[PDB]
Amino acid sequence: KQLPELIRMKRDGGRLSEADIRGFVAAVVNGSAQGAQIGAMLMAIRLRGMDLEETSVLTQALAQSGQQLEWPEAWRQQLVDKHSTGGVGDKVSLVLAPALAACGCKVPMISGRGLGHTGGTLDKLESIPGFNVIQSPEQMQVLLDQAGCCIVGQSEQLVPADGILYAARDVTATVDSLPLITASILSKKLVEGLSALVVDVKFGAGAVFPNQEQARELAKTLVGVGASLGLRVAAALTAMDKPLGRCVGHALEVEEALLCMDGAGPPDLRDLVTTLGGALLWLSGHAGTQAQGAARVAAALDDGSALGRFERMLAAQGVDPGLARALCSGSPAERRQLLPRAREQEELLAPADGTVELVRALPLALVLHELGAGRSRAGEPLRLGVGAELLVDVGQRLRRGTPWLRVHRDGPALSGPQSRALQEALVLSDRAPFAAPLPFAELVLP
Amino acid sequence: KQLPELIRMKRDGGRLSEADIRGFVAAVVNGSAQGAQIGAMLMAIRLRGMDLEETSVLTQALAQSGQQLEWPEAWRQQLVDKHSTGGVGDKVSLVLAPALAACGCKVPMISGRGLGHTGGTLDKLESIPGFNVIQSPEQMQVLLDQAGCCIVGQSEQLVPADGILYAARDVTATVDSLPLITASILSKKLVEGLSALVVDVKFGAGAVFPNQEQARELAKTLVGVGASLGLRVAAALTAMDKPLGRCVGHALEVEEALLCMDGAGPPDLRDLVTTLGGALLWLSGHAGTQAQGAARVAAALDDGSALGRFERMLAAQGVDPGLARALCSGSPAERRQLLPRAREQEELLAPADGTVELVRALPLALVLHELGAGRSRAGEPLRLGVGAELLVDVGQRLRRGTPWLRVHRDGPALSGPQSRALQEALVLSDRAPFAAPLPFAELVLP
Ligand SMILES: Cc1c[nH]c(=O)[nH]c1=O
Ligand SMILES: Cc1c[nH]c(=O)[nH]c1=O
Repeated sequence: KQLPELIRMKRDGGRLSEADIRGFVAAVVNGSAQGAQIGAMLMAIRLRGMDLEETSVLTQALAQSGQQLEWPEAWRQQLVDKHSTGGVGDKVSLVLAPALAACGCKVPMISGRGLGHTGGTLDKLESIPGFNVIQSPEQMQVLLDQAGCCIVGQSEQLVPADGILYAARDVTATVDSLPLITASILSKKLVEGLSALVVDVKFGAGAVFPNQEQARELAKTLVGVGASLGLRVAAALTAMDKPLGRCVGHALEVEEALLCMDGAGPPDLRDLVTTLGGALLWLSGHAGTQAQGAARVAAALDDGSALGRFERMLAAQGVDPGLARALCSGSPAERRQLLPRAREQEELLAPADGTVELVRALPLALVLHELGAGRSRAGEPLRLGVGAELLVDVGQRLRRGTPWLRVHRDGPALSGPQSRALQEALVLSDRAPFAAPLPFAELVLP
Repeated sequence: KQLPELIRMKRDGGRLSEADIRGFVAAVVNGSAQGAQIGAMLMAIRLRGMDLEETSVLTQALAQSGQQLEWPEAWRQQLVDKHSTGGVGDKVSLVLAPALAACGCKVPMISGRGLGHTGGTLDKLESIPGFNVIQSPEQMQVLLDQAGCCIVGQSEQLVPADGILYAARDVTATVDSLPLITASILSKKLVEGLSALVVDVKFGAGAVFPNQEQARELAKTLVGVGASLGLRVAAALTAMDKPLGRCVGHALEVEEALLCMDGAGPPDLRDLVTTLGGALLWLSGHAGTQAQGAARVAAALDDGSALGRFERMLAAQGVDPGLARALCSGSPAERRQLLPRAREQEELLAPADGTVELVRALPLALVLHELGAGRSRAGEPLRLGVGAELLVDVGQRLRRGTPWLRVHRDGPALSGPQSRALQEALVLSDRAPFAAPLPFAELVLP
């Protein structure tokens, strides 16, 4: 079947055969599938869905569209990874990859760019001058040899079909598809040759699933399809009454990740890194319990070894050694200097007295997207200095006129609608001040 | 709003504002809308639909995406056109444009290429060496001055937004959309500045919507939106289960068109040319009744004047004068020599005794599409010599082993599936032989 008939089948709510799916994926890889045919297929899938068998075949076809990664036998047990479905201000991966390398693991992370109103690890890393996200299978061997970790993107050799579709999904309103997400995440992790995978599936607005049960179905699908494809997968269901940490953006999130690797940073960020890291170390058999693993990851954050591994990864992936060292050993203020900065800053002030009940992630994601932190079309460059910093904690009592959000923007102003959208993100109440709740994190186990 | 937001709105079954539609159309024209975004919007519209107001605004936006055609005042009443929704083997337009010119009309026809499994007039004309379908607004003045007619394609000056979307729709299973068809047809006809339009909508196997109710609704929509936009439109709903005439393809359909302008050819082809031409002459006030108009058109087919006008149109649009003359004044055998020929021919024979009840148009269209008469991707060149000739009439009694279909192919030989698909197109029965019924033709008015 040529492309037009395959689209028509799915458009009508028909099931696509193994041959059909593999044919479409082949056409995507070789360029036969034109843009409009990719967008129409994606939308057909988004509106008409796929059953488990279709989803499973799509995952295999995307994985097999490039090369499978092979590693020394001695590494087989050390190979672990973590993936997120997406979360606003989630920079766990920047910290967790080098922290796990410091715990004697190997992390061959194939990651992703932005997707809808959620930022991607690859875009965050590109705020570091010279960082190269495109790395060959053999170069990835060297990186894992040098730093014990790497964070790379899809390319012509690695899951090229996911790269194409992901880039198109971002900008065509086809991100929030269960079969597409499953195939996208799992294809990348399948080619990595892992002993264990943890996938962090978050819910609550901002997220791909504003609802716990919805997200639960995705978590169970990821684990079920994962297992049927030979991979040891666990999911973590996570929720928050705020963005993760204080920084949303790209350069800003690198900065906060560096804070965490200093043994500092916000507690929620550290809690999630240690929780997910420890889950992984337990899952791969490197820790007796999740709690033992979490303490092991925490220790790596505290003794400079995670930071050390991160510096090695940066230099190994194209960052100038002098800059990588200057960035990692530098103070917060020196780091700000080395990374892209937005030309302008403004602070939003608290309209009244109140306890911060919540900082809504979604309105913040949407406004930052429009300011250059997201894409309206594929391949569009980002403004990596753009972002926002939360200046208050959830549960904190604050006075009126106290700054709660600093926005970093390249233009002269927030538009009225975006100024208003950001103001409505701040939820205040009469309640007594309380400790910032640590992220919800329930495991879905193999 | 930006495109992913526009696509998302339509994806969710939401209504797009006038501003939204115009923004999307603008983005298509200037290149801002990438292929994938065009495909996703088209599939969203295909699956979720548009209301009459949306459809009307989309028609206006496509019309206004290029130049409006202006003509001498003296031509205002002479300006007429006919458009089809599609029909396998429908070459009425190749004949009717010059025939109407011969009846003292002006026909500034903006037409189209192939669309799904149905061939387009512009691809048929391109089997004539040197024929240029791209003609500027001022060049069109010259053509109408020289031949009284022209057949041109969408370009950067003429309905560019339709050209883009039409080319995508062809290959993304988004052809059979009521709002997309209405907006596509009417936008082209609106810019021509016509005094009267006839749109030929078919139902039955040969049609875009074989279901009669779908076709009637499309006819009423075209007329209703047309009228509301200032255009005098009529529709002809014609049932047709078999291809029109005997030839399906491109070079082959030019050849059969030339037979009709010879005063010859098959009765169904001539009947439809005279029926639709006379409807038009009546509608524009050039004939007292449809029957008086049809006799007028028939006379132009009989005295060589339609053929004369067609030769002028060919030469004016780039065809070498010596070739145009040699083609028009030439015998059927000489014409075959001048136009592309497939390398190979094979005939399918009658499996038994029987009266031909029917030759199913759809299986024929689908097989010829696969042999190079159609596109699996936009901008793909066609094999213009490929096609098929019906060697029998419907209603004709035939013996077993008598050739009923001649297939002109460039590749190796018909496969098992396509050979079988063509054989099932021939419907035979025990009935007494009967006269080939002439096209059903019901006229829809505002
Ligand atoms: C939602 C999502 C997150 N991460 C991925 O790699 N793919 C996806 O589709
Ligand atoms: C079906 C169809 C026929 N002709 C056109 O110009 N557009 C269409 O969408």
